[PDB]
Amino acid sequence: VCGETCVGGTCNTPGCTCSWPVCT
Repeated sequence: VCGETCVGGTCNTPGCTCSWPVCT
């Protein structure tokens, strides 16, 4: 939904958690 990846264990989108390669 955030269209972001957290492959580095990090998400820029605040209202988004992280599975691994995608910020939920």
